[PDB]
Amino acid sequence: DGLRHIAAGRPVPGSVHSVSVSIPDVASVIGYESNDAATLSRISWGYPRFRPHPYVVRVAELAAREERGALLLTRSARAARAAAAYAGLPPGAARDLTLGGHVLSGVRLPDRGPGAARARAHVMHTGGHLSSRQAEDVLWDAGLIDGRQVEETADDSPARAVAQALAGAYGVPGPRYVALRNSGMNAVAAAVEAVTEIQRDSGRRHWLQLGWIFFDTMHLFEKKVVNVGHTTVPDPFDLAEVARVAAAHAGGLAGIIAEIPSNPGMGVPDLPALREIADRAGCALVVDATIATPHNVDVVPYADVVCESLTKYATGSADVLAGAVVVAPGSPFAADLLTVLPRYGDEPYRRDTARVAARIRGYAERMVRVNANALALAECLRRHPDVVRDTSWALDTRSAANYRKVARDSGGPGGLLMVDLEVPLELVYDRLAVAKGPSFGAEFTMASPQVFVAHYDLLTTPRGRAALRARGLHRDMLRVSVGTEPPELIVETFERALRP
Ligand SMILES: Cc1ncc(COP(=O)(O)O)c(/C=C/C(=O)C(=O)O)c1O
Ligand SMILES: [Mg+2]
Repeated sequence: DGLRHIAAGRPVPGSVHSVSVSIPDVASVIGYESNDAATLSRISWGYPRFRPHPYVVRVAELAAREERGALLLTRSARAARAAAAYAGLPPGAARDLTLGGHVLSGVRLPDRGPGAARARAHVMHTGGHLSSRQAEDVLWDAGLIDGRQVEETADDSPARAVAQALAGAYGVPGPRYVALRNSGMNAVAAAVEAVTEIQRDSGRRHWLQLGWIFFDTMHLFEKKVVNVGHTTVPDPFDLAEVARVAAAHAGGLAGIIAEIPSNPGMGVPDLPALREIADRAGCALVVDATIATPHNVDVVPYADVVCESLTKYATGSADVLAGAVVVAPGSPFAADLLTVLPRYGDEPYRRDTARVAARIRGYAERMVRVNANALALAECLRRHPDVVRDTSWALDTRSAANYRKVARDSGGPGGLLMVDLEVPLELVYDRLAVAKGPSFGAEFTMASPQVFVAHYDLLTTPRGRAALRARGLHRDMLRVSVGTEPPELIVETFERALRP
């Protein structure tokens, strides 16, 4: 059902648990990111870490009714306590409530002050939110909704099933080396917190962020959600600069965090070189391989910890959030990581895990088709030099050599292409017949106006645009996430949107 125009504001793919929404023209994107009230009434849905799901809102309203006067619901009491502490709220702000036979955890937020915004930021950047499947079960058990979303799940020991599938994909001995977390960000935060804890005793409290990477991961460090010092090395290819910054912090580096490729710039770092730097520094190397997938790259040999957002291609359904932390068995940190990791983050609600278990069965087959489609579309984009200025991806001239160092023999580039346009985004995006909106990694082709999603605030002024320019980004860019449709149909769809 891909490659069609979807009416503005419709949840995408359509399930109650949809993580995306149709935002099909730039005017609507601007209205959505600027919180224009008319746009938000027409397009009220959103990615569940960014716009609270209606069932979560309703559960929060009803749980608060039993002082009635804002309540931020979380995945766990642990997550609520962490958000309250980060926000500077009293410990009593974190509370356990009840509704429909269920225990709920959340933080009571103050009306005034910055505490409300900080608590929401903590839950958001760490992926510690209550899921829509859990809220749906609360409401259904309480008799407050008629029915539940019908969907395929694999309910027999789903966490073991998912962990075993990922152990095979990453090439680790078994599920003991794979921890499931509430979302990709919950996995990243758990990995960073675990490494930080293990490294604290030796005086290592500083992190190096390699390049510009996914915005929530950057916020974890910039906003001190993880209480560490950090330095960003803006050029992920500049290994001499990485070594210079590491030398400045010699004996003091807890870890280096990197992405392969990076979101959304698509830069591929040199993981074998980073491993040697990390070894010399005595620090851990944490790699987020979401965009490549373990079916395309073999990065466990070079990383101490690998993280993945299973929300994306691992499921291909755009309807469940989950994350994975994979511990490298040969890492010197491996034993301490397996001891310490259970203290950080939260496993997903089991019904979410059961959805992952059903959807992950087709991961390898999905990536075969996705890879072929990305290759076909990349050649198409090169053939439109009057409209497409640049395309950044794993096999471009910047990244191909580094990608080849870790690519599997059958491995392809994954599904993402970051398209830099010579024309205003409107002239391509508005007419493009794909699902347009947040997230990526579905079996239908998607596109995101990703600089608006990540950095709307910086797009709004000359100095903000100069800052984005320094990162290689500007307004008129489209992040394409290819699905599994026939390649000729994807190519034709883009040809029609690229021509005048
Ligand atoms: C590399 C990488 N690592 C971690 C995450 C967080 O996953 P979740 O916590 O499951 O949301 C993302 C998510 C990216 C988007 O949501 C998007 O860019 O549309 C990512 O690209
Ligand atoms: Mg460029």
